[PDB]
Amino acid sequence: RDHRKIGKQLDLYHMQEEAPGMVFWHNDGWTIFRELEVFVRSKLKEYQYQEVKGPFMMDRVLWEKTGHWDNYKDAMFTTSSENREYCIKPMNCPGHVQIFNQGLKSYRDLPLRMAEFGSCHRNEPSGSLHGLMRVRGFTQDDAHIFCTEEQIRDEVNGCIRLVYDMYSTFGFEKIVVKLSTRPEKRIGSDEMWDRAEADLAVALEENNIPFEYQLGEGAFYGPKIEFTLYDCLDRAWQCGTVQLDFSLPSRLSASYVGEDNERKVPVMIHRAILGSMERFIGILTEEFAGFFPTWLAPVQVVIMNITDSQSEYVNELTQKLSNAGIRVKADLRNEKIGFKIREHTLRRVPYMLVCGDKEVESGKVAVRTRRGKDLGSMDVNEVIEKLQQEIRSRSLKQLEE
Amino acid sequence: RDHRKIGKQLDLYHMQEEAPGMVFWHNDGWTIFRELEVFVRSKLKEYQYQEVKGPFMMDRVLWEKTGHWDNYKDAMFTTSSENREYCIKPMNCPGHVQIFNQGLKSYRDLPLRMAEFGSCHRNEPSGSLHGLMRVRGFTQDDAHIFCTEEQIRDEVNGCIRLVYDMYSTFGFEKIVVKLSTRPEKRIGSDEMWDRAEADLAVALEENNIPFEYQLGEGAFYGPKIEFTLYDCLDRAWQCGTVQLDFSLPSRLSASYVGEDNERKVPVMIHRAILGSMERFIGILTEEFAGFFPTWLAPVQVVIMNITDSQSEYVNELTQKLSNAGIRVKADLRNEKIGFKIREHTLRRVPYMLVCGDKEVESGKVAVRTRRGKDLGSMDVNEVIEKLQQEIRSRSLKQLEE
Ligand SMILES: C[C@@H](O)[C@H](N)C(=O)NS(=O)(=O)OC[C@H]1O[C@@H](n2cnc3c(N)ncnc32)[C@H](O)[C@@H]1O
Ligand SMILES: C[C@@H](O)[C@H](N)C(=O)NS(=O)(=O)OC[C@H]1O[C@@H](n2cnc3c(N)ncnc32)[C@H](O)[C@@H]1O
Ligand SMILES: [Zn+2]
Ligand SMILES: [Zn+2]
Repeated sequence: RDHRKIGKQLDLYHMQEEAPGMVFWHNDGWTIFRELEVFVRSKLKEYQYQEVKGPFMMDRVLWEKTGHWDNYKDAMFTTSSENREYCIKPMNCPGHVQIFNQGLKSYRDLPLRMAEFGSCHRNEPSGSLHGLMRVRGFTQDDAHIFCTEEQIRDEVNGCIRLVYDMYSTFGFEKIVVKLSTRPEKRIGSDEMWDRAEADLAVALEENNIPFEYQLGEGAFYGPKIEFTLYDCLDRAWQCGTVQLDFSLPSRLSASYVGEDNERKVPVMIHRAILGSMERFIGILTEEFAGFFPTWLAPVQVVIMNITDSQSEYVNELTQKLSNAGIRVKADLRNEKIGFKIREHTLRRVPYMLVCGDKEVESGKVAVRTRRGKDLGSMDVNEVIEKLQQEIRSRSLKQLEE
Repeated sequence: RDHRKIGKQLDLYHMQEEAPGMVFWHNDGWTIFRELEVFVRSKLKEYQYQEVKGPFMMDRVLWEKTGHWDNYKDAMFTTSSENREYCIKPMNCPGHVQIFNQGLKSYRDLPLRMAEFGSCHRNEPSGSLHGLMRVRGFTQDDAHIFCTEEQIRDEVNGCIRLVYDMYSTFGFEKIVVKLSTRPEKRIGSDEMWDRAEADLAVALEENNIPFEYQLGEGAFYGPKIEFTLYDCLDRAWQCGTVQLDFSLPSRLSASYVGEDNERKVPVMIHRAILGSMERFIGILTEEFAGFFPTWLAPVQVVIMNITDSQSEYVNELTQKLSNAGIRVKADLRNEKIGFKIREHTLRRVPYMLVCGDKEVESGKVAVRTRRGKDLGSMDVNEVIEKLQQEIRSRSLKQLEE
């Protein structure tokens, strides 16, 4: 169930030697990506996350202040303009702090949850690249929560709930979790690390989450919980993650007015639920073997004619399903119906509607599924409602299965 | 009237020295950006376009092949990795051709309209930067149409119609059209330029569009129709653009199987309707002086109490409007109602619902607008239906105005 082969077969994306680890999302792959963004946005609205967009690059001075220049230099791409040096962002956190720093903040504004579908670039060693799982340019479903020390428990709990809730939609209910502790190269005192590692360990146990400690694998700025999903070859991939940061806000001069009217430095929780769109889509492609649930399917329905005689009927139904919000395409090619059906079956199109003369003068449609099931003759409005229901509920199963 | 001042007043975005010409989109500005994307996508669907996403950078060798290295060198940011040089993309076209090049193409696949909200970076001289109008990082509502020479007329006409179609939503009264011809530094033969310039002029005449020439300002790869919009100081800004390219496809080895079964090179039409999201938002901000039509307004409705006595009611109404899909916020502060109305008017919030004891008992709301108008008491569901209609129709006007 190699996602790279499936990606080619379903025309989802491609990569080239001229852009190692740089993904070209084709129309169908991009549709999946966009549906995942819609899903993430829907889930975050529930938590009142703001959504922002930060700059693609920032001055070297900024990255020196955060600690990235000294602890993350090899992974960063650099460029220049007018003798000024810039780093293309490998993370979205610094930009989020810059936004937080605009306008006086008070304890009343916390917790402040700031999300971004942030494009990150990291100069990963070429030999470590692997399909969509490890690339050089990727988009994270990122967010940073600015809060008080007393709010850490609840905010970390909120991130954890988000992970399990969102993962359950895809059928993932068996997650291997790691707590990666202080790395050799790091910022912050040992006292700070003791406190942060403890906070995360307690959060995991309070949630009855079995986890394994992982020596020296934390971020340079804080310990991290890793939510692990496996690929077809049983290789572990870090997808969701939660990190506790007591260093970056101070380094970037972030503060707020406490209730005691004194200036305080907020705590920052970093988290990505899916991880990156690229990696998560890679995992989903292998998990479903290309049979994406209807809500995620690039093309949900294909309508085919037998001969040019049903073309008009097919075009009418196509526009009708399209107006109903279904991703539909008409296949009016001069090919045998069995040839068309095989093609769309291989493309994993959830539903196929066949229209012969009988369907045209009946006003109905013959329905088939990509699993080869013959659903017989159905009413057009009936198929539309059933599809809309399957889509709205983001169901893992198709009609009658 | 200046978008930079209005942007600050509405907390839409900010810029700073560590990222010259790079926008930090705050929640409210990003909301506008996202609504424009939804709008464009609605039109892309209607006009039959695929939507893709290309990589942020590619090998400098590819940019040499396209002619960008010799004709667009100063504008490109460069970076490197493992002994190889890369250019951060200043345009989305080469990436689209790489996608087109994947999989054998037939004349039956044309015209192939490929759109992308493409993030471009150009090393614009710092002295030339201006708010959101001229930045170094921006997102184009770009697309490239691959077609046959016989399809040029219909495809260019389609782009022109799309421009006026989309622009009518905003009610622009001043749109100056320019036909920018062959520049000093260019690729392609003089005969090719003669044909391309003539094709664009004929398209403009066929659509009854008066225009003026702009000698020597075409792209290095082809002539351009420019749809010019103006800011509050009546300064001209190129927004929409349609360009005809007979050079890039060949340079990047693009081809398709013709009807005669012979290999043919497709013509490529480049076009952006809004231009860049950044520049377009700058223009809209000045055009409306911050009074964004309700569908674009960051916050569409603010519900306010008088005393904490109506807080529960206000919270219930805010949840109800939120569930109805309206961008609503509650203002429960212990501030004079006159001050609250003043503040949200400064923020250009379309509608303000005032809730005193009478409203709580009646189950209604007192409606006011940012234009200072009193719409009186209204039923909550009535307000919801009217706002949803104003939003769905992307109407330029508010209730009773
Ligand atoms: C969570 C963020 O706020 C934090 N700054 C951060 O970047 N954490 S991270 O470095 O662990 O990255 C977050 C997620 O991005 C994904 N990711 C990281 N590197 C890559 C890569 N090279 N290719 C694909 N996905 C990646 C992983 O799923 C990872 O869990
Ligand atoms: C239309 C594209 O396919 C074509 N390759 C292209 O890039 N044309 S362009 O160079 O004229 O740019 C398209 C639009 O982007 C916008 N744009 C260009 N440069 C900037 C900039 N520095 N800041 C903001 N918007 C810009 C303008 O509205 C312009 O009309
Ligand atoms: Zn982070
Ligand atoms: Zn182009």
